[PDB]
Formats: sequence, C-alpha cells, structure tokens
Amino acid sequence: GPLGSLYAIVLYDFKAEKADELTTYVGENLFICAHHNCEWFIAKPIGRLGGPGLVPVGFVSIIDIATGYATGNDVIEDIKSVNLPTVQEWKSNIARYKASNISLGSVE
Repeated sequence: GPLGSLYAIVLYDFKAEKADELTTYVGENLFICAHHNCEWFIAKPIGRLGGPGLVPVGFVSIIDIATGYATGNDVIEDIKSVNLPTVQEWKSNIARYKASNISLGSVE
C-alpha cells in the first residue's frame, strides 16, 4: 500500500562489464536507485563506498517483504510506484538540488 521506498533482489551474480558497471552477487538483496529503458537499473551497494552502477533487470527481481517469491508483478509497475526516476532523470537531478529535509510521517 505505502510507497516511497523500492527494492530489488539479485537472483544471479552480475559481472560489471562497462566502465561504470557494478558487480553483484546471486541471491542477494539490494535496492534500485534508478532505471534505464526499463531494461537497466542503477544499483548502489553499501558494502563498498562507491556506486551507483548499472545492472541488468534479468539479474534483479522486485518483491515485497516476504520469504522471497514472485507474485507475478513487474518492476515497471513498481517503478511508477516509487516514482523511480530514470537514470537519465536522476543524473539530471544530480548536482541540481542540495541536501534538504522533507516532511515525514510516523507510525510504529
């Protein structure tokens, strides 16, 4: 129901090929930072001070908090849920805005 934070799950170990590509690990948990052509994703691991990076969609799945299954949904639908801005629209926001604070709710 509530949105504002989207995440994905690595079902396969990705291998950074590009010069800005990032490597991943199979059966891993991570969150998308952006999406390109609803084909590529802007990964951003914390395990290491770096990222973000480009990752394949076939190597990541979107699912809600649970054991780890596929309901049959898609990332695109989740992209419009978390207003997941395209890597192109993100890069545009980068160096555009400045660290700020926004209203936040509260509920145990």
